Amino acid sequence: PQITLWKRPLVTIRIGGQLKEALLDTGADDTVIEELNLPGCWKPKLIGGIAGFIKVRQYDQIPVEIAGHKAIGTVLVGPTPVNIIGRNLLTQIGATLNFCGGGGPQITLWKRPLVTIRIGGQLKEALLDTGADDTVIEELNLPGCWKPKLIGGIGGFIKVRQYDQIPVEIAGHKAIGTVLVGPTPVNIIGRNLLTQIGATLNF
Ligand SMILES: CCCC[C@@H](CN[C@@H](CCCC)C(=O)N[C@@H](CCC(N)=O)C(=O)N[C@@H](CCCNC(N)=[NH2+])C(N)=O)NC(=O)[C@@H](NC(=O)[C@@H](NC(C)=O)[C@@H](C)O)[C@@H](C)CC
Repeated sequence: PQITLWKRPLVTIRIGGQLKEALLDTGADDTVIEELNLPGCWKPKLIGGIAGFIKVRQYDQIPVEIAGHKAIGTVLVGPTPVNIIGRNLLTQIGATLNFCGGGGPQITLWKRPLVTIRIGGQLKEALLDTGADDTVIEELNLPGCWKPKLIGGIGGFIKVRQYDQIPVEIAGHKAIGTVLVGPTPVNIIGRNLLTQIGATLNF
C-alpha cells in the first residue's frame, strides 16, 4: 500500500497467532510489542526512547505478518506505550519513505532516516519519525513566545516548550508548523511536518 501520515500509520499484525494493532515507525530501530507470551526462548535487553530506558525481552526469528506481508525477525516484548513496527521488520516488507508521493527523494530504512533540516537560521540533522505525532528539536534558543507541554514515549515523559508557526525546511522542502523544544536525544521530524512535504510510506 501507499500510506499517508494525516493519521497515525496503524496497521493490523499477526504474531504468535494473535491479531494486534501496531504503528509503522521509521524512528524505531526495533519492533516492540506490549507484554504477551511468545513461544520460545528470550533474553533481557534495555532499549531507549524520547524519555529514558525500559527493560524488554528479546525474541529472535519470530514470524510476523504485517498487513498481509510476511516477516521473520526480532521482536522485543515489554511495557511499551504503543506497539511499534521498527526498521528491522519494515525493511523485510520493502517499506520506504517517499517525498511528494514518490516524485521526490526515496529513503530506505536499512539505517536511521537522518536528514538535514533548517530551523531558526540553523542547519541540524533530524530523524524522519512516522511514529511521532509532533516535531521535537534539541535545546535551541528560539526567540518568541511558547507554552509548556509534556510529551511521552519509551521511558516516560519529558517537558518541552511549544512554539507555533515555525518554518522548518526539510531536505530542501519548506514546511511551517509547531515545534517542540527540549532535551531529546535525537531531533525528530514528526507527522505534523511530514504531511506538509507529502511524505508517504510505501510497500
Ligand atoms: C513508543 C511511542 C510511539 C513511538 C515513538 C517513536 N520515537 C522514536 C524516537 C527516537 C529516539 C528519540 C523511538 O522511541 N525510537 C526507539 C524505539 C525503540 C527501539 N528499540 O527501536 C529507538 O529506536 N530506540 C533506539 C535508540 C538508542 C537508545 N540509546 C542507546 N542504545 N544508548 C534503541 N535501539 O533503543 N514516538 C514517540 O516517542 C513520540 N510520541 C508520540 O508520538 C505520542 N506518545 C505516545 C506515548 O504515544 C504522542 C501522543 O505524543 C514522541 C517523540 C513525542 C512526539
